[PDB]
Amino acid sequence: TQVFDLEGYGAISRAMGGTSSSYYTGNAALISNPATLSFAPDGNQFELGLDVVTTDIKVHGAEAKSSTPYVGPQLSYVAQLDDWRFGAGLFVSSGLGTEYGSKSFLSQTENGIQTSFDNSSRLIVLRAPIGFSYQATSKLTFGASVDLVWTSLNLELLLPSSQVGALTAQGNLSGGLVPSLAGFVGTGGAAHFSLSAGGAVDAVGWGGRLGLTYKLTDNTVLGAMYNFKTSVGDLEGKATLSAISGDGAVLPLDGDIRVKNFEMPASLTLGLAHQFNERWVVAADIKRAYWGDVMDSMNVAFISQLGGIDVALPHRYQDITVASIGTAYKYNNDLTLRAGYSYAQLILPVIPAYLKRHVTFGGEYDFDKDSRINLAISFGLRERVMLRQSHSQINAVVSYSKNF
Ligand SMILES: CCCCCCCCOCCOCCOCCOCCO
Ligand SMILES: CCCCCCCCOCCOCCOCCOCCO
Ligand SMILES: CCCCCCCCOCCOCCOCCOCCO
Ligand SMILES: CCCCCCCCOCCOCCOCCOCCO
Repeated sequence: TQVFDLEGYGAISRAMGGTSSSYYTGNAALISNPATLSFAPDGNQFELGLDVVTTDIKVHGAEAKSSTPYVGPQLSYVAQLDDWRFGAGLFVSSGLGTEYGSKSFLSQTENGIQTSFDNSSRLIVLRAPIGFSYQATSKLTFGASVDLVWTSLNLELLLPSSQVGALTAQGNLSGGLVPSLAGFVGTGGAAHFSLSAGGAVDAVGWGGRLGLTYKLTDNTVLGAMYNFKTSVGDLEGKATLSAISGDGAVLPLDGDIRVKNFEMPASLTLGLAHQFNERWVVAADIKRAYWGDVMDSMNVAFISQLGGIDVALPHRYQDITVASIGTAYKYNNDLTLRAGYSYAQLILPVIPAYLKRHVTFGGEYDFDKDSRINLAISFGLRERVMLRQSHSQINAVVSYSKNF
């Protein structure tokens, strides 16, 4: 998910700054760099995880806070069969999460009138890969995976007269419902979208992933994996447009939205992992999320009986280059403590921008040598993005790999 595109997935990878390319990082490697999967301890792994995110947004004097938690699964298994590793897992996760609720100015119709409309968002994505890793020459490990993605979303966005007009001017907002709803909303209104068998407003695309590894030294590994842009489908499902008059009179139309071109771009990451001491470990990858390679427009069509409304949004997103280092010491044949960091390189309270800086802590507590527990937590370092607004996330994951 991450509401634009970044790096770092997995219980042990999150802890190491989202490094992943060259080394082992559990079954998440299925959605990271399947080649890496080869390094797995002989046998058949079987992890269970609990990924967790939460954002604290503070938009503005006019305070509007975010919180007023979605926890996702991680059933995965990676069987072995000489030189050949085979895995398949489900990987649920949030990333987009806000709940300003109905009380703040985001709920203030033009003319600062308090509507009782909610302002919230939640994008959930469940990746589900099926791939493999292969040992070709105790130096070359190839691996790839093809996953079924299932995106779901629910919004509670409110737009004041102003920006609805702004959307018109820009040549973004077309419709038919517009003419007619104009003059009822007027320079003092606000429109409001609400998505909640009930469609749910979800989609079902496909994802691709292939990567390699090369033991350059016996203390240096080189890695790379290409990530095909996921082919999500169209987000479809019941929704409710509510023209709100310049004084609070609500006109609710019920129809069905269709979000088109929700892009999750491709990415090529390159990294290494050195171990200049049979205890202390270090990792480092450079990621490239190819956003500039997205030229079409995200289209939000809404259809009711009385008519429709549509918003076009062209992409215009340049490339994102993520650099990230990792590390991991072994307190002993029990504890393993890791810690990494990763620097990455339209105020809209309901969809906060990805953060660039990140600090990550974590460790691993083995207790069987056939069972293990990984624990990671990543800090989204605060950025200050008229409407001043700022936020900072806290991601925490925990997986228990019962080496069968
Ligand atoms: C965008 C998420 C998909 C959910 C559909 C809701 C569609 C509603 O409109 C989103 C448009 O937001 C843009 C802001 O308002 C325009 C302000 O003027 C800015 C000029 O760049
Ligand atoms: C997105 C919600 C739809 C509700 C539309 C009400 C917003 C309309 O505009 C208010 C600004 O007034 C000026 C617009 O021009 C008059 C009619 O609209 C025609 C545009 O093709
Ligand atoms: C050779 C042994 C490993 C020693 C540490 C490796 C550290 C290597 O470099 C990592 C570079 O990436 C992180 C830098 O901070 C981000 C700066 O902006 C750069 C553009 O991507
Ligand atoms: C034997 C080692 C002990 C390590 C335990 C790690 C588990 C401890 O907590 C980590 C932080 O908790 C994360 C999320 O909050 C709990 C929510 O409920 C989740 C399942 O529905």
